[PDB]
Amino acid sequence: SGFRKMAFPSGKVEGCMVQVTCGTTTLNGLWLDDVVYCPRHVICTSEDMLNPNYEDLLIRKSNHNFLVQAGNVQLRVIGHSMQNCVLKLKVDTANPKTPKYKFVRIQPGQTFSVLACYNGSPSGVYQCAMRPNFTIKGSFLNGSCGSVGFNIDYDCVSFCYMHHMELPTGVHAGTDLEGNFYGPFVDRQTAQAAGTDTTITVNVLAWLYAAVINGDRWFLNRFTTTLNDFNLVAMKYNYEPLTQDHVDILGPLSAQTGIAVLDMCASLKELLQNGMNGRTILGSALLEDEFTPFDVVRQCSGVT
Amino acid sequence: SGFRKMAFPSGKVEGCMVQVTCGTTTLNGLWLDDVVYCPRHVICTSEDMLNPNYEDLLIRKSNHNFLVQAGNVQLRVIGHSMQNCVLKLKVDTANPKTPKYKFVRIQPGQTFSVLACYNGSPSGVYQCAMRPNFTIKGSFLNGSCGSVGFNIDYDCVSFCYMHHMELPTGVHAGTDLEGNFYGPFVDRQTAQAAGTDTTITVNVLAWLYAAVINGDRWFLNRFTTTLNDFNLVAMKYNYEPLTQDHVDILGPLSAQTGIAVLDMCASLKELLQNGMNGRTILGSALLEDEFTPFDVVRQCSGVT
Ligand SMILES: CS(=O)(=O)NCCc1ccccc1
Ligand SMILES: CS(=O)(=O)NCCc1ccccc1
Ligand SMILES: [Cl-]
Ligand SMILES: [Cl-]
Repeated sequence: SGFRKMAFPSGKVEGCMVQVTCGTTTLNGLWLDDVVYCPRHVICTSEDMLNPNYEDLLIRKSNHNFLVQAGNVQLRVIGHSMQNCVLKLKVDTANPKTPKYKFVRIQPGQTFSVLACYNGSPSGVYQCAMRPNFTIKGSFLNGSCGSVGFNIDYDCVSFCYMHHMELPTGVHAGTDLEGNFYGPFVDRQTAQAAGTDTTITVNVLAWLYAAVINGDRWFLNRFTTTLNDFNLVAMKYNYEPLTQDHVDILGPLSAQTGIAVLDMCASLKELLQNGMNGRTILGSALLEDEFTPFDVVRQCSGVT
Repeated sequence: SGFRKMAFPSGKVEGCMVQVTCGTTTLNGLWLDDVVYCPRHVICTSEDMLNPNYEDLLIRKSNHNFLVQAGNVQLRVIGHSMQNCVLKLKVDTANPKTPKYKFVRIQPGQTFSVLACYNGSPSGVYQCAMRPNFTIKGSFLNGSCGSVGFNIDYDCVSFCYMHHMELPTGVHAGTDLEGNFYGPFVDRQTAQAAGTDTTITVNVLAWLYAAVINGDRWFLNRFTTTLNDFNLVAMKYNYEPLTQDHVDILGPLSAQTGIAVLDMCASLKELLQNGMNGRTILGSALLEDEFTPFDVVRQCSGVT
């Protein structure tokens, strides 16, 4: 029993982290097979970051300008290319610790683990969601750029995020491993406001299911609702609209607890309209939205 | 910027997890050098768990009865001994992935990471505190026994916890790696109630410091207090008493933010007496107590 915000075991990713230095700028890179991936702004001075033309800056950079250190050992750079907002540095040595991996672009609402790194060395691991405004709420200090987000299916690491940026509001923006920003963000020291950080409704519902399973029952009410009625309340409370695709995904949690999805929606509706009245659910005083239905099934079944 | 509940990178510990089977019971063991550590109740049937005499049960167990599997490879058991509530199985092969390690008995209020494991395979990592009643609030299903809690100082893993038990209230009890239970708990299927789960005051204060650093300011008030006045309010709210040792430990956070510890105490006092009024601090609607002062310094400075 018990339900915790849980990250993937990070070992497989720890084995991929390197330090990348280009001039005076040091950040992290991801070493998979014989390629190091890092944010392209490794080539920039803080002065370059105002209006950087990256192709122009990269003309002044050769293979030997990129310093790649894995542990306390230098890697030989034998090729470099820009892909979107990432540099792919080819090195003359395959990472002997390359796990099975995929690059995946996630959707808003999807959760992933972050291995926070400084100088190619892991400091910590935490669980995040891609927010509906394509920001993440991370923990990232200077030097943390190139720290990655990932999911693991048994032995295959799916890399979904690389850290590039803090917005002036202190939320985080980054790319997939093809170097494509989540959301409208660009890697420039310029005005970039996030949109509405709405609540991930399907995730709240999953976590209410996790609560019931784990014995937190008090919020269960006498009501049901419809998707249309629930969505009117969702809109008012800056909750993402619930679709039948979300209902479908919650099916296994519904089946276990014998609580129909629409009934759990009616209990969420009452929680939105009446608040917690100083009560807690799985040790939270607010409705948690960084557990997917898949996360809840995984944790409550014990997949490894 | 940003402040997250962060676990230690788990790789070094993942390299130590094995499966231990004794008869029909499978749980996890920790393989350090040429010793496997596991909960002694590996020898028990659920029928044995009612009033187990462990020395008597262990007479019916030889080296070959303990099945130790590291990955998909069997280890040869060449010796076994009971230490308190743990079995130490000597194996004929040092764990080639043994990190630098210490066994440490932590105090209530101290935080640690848990690598949740099933059949010797890691499922997840999360951050816990030893509660003042010597329980932890974990995420542990059947098969998770022998999952360990740890801190890391650079390259040295300090092992502080091994998982043994769920209490009927669904909170968790276990041992240090010398097999000594935290708190009064025993490894028996019997009546065991936890005491008062008080709030770890020094940890709340640290997290209020983390909040200020990260730009959450709204709760800062116009008041100060004394340890004696604060402690009267603490008592009423089932907060641990604050000592001058706690004040001393918060010194570095006080110095950074130029907020005297007693001033932060006065702001905590007002939060206890007036509530959050529907507001949040570092995305929490309640006062978080699972960050130590050391955790806050580590995360806010970026130790690796
Ligand atoms: C090259 S640096 O040392 O000055 N750091 C870059 C951080 C940054 C990334 C994207 C946009 C704004 C800033
Ligand atoms: C030996 S088992 O399969 O039945 N599981 C033991 C779990 C347990 C541990 C301590 C006290 C009560 C129960
Ligand atoms: Cl950086
Ligand atoms: Cl178990």
